[PDB]
Amino acid sequence: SHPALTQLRALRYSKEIPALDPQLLDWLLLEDSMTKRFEQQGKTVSVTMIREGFVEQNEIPEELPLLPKESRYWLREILLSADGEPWLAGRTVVPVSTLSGPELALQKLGKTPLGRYLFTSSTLTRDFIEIGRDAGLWGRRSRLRLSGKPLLLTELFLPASPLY
Repeated sequence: SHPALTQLRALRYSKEIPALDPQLLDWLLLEDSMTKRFEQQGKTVSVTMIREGFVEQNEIPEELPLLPKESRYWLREILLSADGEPWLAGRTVVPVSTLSGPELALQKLGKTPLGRYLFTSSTLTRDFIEIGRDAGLWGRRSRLRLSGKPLLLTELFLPASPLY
């Protein structure tokens, strides 16, 4: 798709959280998407849609080992901008079994940027977070649970983002 997503997918992720400045850790460990924290930088946050649709296991090689093995998944890749400047690339993989109740909205976000603020009646927990780095750029990979149901979220922080 877009080179930022190719880069994101190839980062070598692990559960090692490096000994970074506390503010950088706070950014990387946030238990939510970056949408509202990026807005708090005094910016309007928007989504550039790179790809969205139902896919088979063959299109989620990175996420499959981390999710239930089933027939279909919703795959969403975006670039997230702040006042029109790209700050992050995001790739979300949602097993179709997770699409129930309020979580059905995960396949209907369109250009609405993901965040806990969209799920006012759902608990959000994180099974684990992995961190990776490539060409000076930090990325992270999380298995999240919304009302107990899994989804995979991988994010790459682009050069203009506030982490740098």
